[PDB]
Amino acid sequence: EYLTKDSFSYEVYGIIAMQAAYRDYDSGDAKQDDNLGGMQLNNESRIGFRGKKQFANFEPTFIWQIEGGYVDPSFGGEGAGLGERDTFVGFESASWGQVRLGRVLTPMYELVDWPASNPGLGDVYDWGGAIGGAKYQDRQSNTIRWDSPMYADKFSIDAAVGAGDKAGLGAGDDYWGGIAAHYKLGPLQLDAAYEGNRNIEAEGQTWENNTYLVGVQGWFENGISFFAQYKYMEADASNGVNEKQDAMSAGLMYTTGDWQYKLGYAANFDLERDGKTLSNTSDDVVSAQIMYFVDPSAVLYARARMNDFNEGLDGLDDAARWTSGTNGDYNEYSVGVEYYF
Amino acid sequence: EYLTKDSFSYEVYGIIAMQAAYRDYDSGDAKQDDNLGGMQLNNESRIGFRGKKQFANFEPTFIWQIEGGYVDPSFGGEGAGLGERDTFVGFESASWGQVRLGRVLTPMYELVDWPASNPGLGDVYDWGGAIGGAKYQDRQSNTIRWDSPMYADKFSIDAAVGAGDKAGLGAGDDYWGGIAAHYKLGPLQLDAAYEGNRNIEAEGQTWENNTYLVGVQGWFENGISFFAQYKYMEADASNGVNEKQDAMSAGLMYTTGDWQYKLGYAANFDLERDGKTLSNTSDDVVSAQIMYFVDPSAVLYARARMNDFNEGLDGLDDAARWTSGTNGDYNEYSVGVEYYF
Amino acid sequence: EYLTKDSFSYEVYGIIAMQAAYRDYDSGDAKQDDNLGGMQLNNESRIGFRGKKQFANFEPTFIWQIEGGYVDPSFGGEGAGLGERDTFVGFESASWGQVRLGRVLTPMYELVDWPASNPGLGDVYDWGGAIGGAKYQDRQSNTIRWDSPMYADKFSIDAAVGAGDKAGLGAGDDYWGGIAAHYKLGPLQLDAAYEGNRNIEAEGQTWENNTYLVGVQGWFENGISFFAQYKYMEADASNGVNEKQDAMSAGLMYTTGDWQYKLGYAANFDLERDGKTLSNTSDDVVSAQIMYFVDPSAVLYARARMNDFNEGLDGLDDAARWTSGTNGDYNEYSVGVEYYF
Repeated sequence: EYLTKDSFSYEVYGIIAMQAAYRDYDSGDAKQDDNLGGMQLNNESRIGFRGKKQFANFEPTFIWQIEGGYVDPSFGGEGAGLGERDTFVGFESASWGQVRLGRVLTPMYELVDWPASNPGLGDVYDWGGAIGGAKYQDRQSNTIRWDSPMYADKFSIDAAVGAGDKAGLGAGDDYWGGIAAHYKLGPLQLDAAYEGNRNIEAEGQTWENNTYLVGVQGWFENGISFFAQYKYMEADASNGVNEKQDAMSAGLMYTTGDWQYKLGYAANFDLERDGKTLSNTSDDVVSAQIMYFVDPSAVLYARARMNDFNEGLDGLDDAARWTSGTNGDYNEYSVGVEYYF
Repeated sequence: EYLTKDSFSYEVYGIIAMQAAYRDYDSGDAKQDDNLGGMQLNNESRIGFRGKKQFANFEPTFIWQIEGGYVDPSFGGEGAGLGERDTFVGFESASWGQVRLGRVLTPMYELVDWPASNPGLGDVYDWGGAIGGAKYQDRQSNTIRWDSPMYADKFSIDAAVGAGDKAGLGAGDDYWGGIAAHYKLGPLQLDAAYEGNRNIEAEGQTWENNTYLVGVQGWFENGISFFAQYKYMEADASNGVNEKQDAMSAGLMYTTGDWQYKLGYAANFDLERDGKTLSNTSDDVVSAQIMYFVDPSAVLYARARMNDFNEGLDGLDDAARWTSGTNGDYNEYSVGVEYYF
Repeated sequence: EYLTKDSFSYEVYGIIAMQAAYRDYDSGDAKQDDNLGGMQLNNESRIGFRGKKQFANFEPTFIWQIEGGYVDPSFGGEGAGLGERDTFVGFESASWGQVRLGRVLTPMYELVDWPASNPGLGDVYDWGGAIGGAKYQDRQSNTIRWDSPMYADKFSIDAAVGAGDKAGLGAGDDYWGGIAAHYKLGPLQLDAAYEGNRNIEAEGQTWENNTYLVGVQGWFENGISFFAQYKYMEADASNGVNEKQDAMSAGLMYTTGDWQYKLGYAANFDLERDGKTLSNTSDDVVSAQIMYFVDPSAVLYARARMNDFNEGLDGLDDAARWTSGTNGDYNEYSVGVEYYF
């Protein structure tokens, strides 16, 4: 009558995550600075569910997972639903790897975010950017996504296509596709990825976007580790207009006993529209962090960082293009905790 | 202190369900056709919770359940909450069956939807219809519902009443009740059901609605199976106006080893307002489907279907009445998967 | 190979709760009376998750929990998310007690609500009130909160500070802090609590608020129990204006075998603005209830009550201040059930 792991058809998994996070804004509205600014909590804890199933008439193993969103972020109300995060189904054989339908990370985004949005670099390197149309999607519903196996312990591919933000609501024909690749090499790992976005409606124009990324990551027998990337973003409006913007992000780490120190930098460079540059569309961030390996399963950290954002641009409709900078330059000290089970 | 089934006071249950689904619209706006049209995923996976409890001072066994909504449907955003689907409490004795309070299916709806909205027929036979007021509720909050036992292996009753869509928000005095019945007979099963809806506010008129259904269902020793129904809908405005509309839905099936083939048809007939018919308020759908019994616990399927919808009508306020047809005629090929645990 | 309690890193806990609840409104719009009025179900069931963790490098035990909102209340739509209720992380040592970051009850609110909003008294004693600004927060995101241990079996402190309703969305600089205290004494328990609220934006003024509470609670060897409180609320606008309002709430109980009878009363008194009283800003409620201890884990109850609310006031902008009375005087009979696991 007792239970085993085999009694259940699902696993609960969770990621408990809290960050007390103080911000000092410097947008040059003294008022706006206090709203945005100050301390908040940022609970990005969440729960999920997943399981396998060996169907009796299909050798590829069935897989499914349903992850809840963040329960009470900062700048946010409480509560969140099941499947705001990685929710999907799929299959897996050892020979061809796996494929997932639904709501996953794009293969481009998985690198933009990790390792290269950590820590605090997201504002600039993730959704920061001044480019038109859509540089890439991130987590996206309506996606199919192949993850190849590790070919001869070195080479891996992340391939995916899916529907757009609008089209998954039947309010557009926006689509996209993307591919990434990863080459393990001694202590290195080479990352390259791509993602084209088509029929994007924005500023009263249709946009095709293309984004390319190269980067590298190292882990060394002595405790030094690092990551670095260059991202390039093109885009083209249906009225002829071209835009270009490139960025980067870099991270240096020292690890020692139960500790890890981390400096990160990232930046988008001035933006080009039709050969002419747009002065002060630069963004950058510097960041620093101490982290403590408080349990095999958890970490504490303390963190400071500084965003200096762009001084703004119009989109193609003669009206301000929203950027991770429209709220304004801010800095931010935070302590936090994270627990995996 | 190992665990058993008896260690827990709840059960997690899930229904994992994914459907890649391509649509070709033919509304005669070329633009509108692309938005709506195209492929989308349709994750209707969800999770729930439920348990019994034998209260020491009450012989009837306590029952409760909380089912999450669909996590990332088509034409929809991601995420969903606990108790968007069948959420309730109740009790049960073998002599009188069970009763449930909260959010359940109406006894009418349980038949409209099953078997007779499957497969793809829902657009027409479920929420499709041109009639005024409210034909029936479906899943409804604020409901009490009795499910009688199987009297002498043949006769069963589904009985229920509850509050309206408005009244459960304290913005109305809408109410309703409904009853169904089921008679098992050799290889057949006779279904009849009813549902009256009162004080419904709509088109600046209060409406009383009455809807009646008869149908049948057969399973044969040789692998043929089928279902058929006629649904009749009356409604009456508080300004005198009458409306009538009838429908039907039929399903033929062949099953064989691990396979099941399925043709379905359904249709609402032109609508009558005060004796005069409204030409082209007809809707129909034809649908076909192969399904494969991929595990005791799961099925794969492939499916095609064609909706031809009504060409539109006004409500009693001289302004378009919304119908499952306002977006327009479309067809749709889909593959999907479904897993129960 | 089997599982134990120690196999999991989380616990599922739930509170299943249903209340059929009929209301007869008497606002003197005959229409309004029916909308609001009538029966509804009130499912306040919900689910949560929580767990401890003994980090290898930190003696204080890690604690976390994530509680879902109410699944289908009355006057409400269905569904709710994970972490609409008490969601947090924290730590605990026996010497200093515990601390929690996130979304918790304020230390003031925990007493306002319990024991002194039960049963039905909430309308008047919880969010009822006519005072300006914000008397107190209740459940609040972005809060840190210390719960001291029980010092020498008598003395306990609940201390907390957090951000405002706006500021947790970066749309304000509202903050607050609060402290309660509890002295066990023979069969009594003395409660006192406090909560100041700062920079509250409302009626085109900034408000500082201060709210003070004293109360008492008794349990007697013979089956009688009771509670009582007096709550005092000051507030001060940034345009000079002062307001004052005091309230109370009292509860008498007899318990016997498996039964408990309960009379409750509560009331807010007329409100003072700048020394002058606002006639008929009084609110009160009387309530009665029988409850049956149907299982170690659950209760049934039946309940009647009567709210007589204020006849209305303006805020400082010459426009109606919302109160738990704007909808109007109502009474209400209800039966319900509650199950803990």
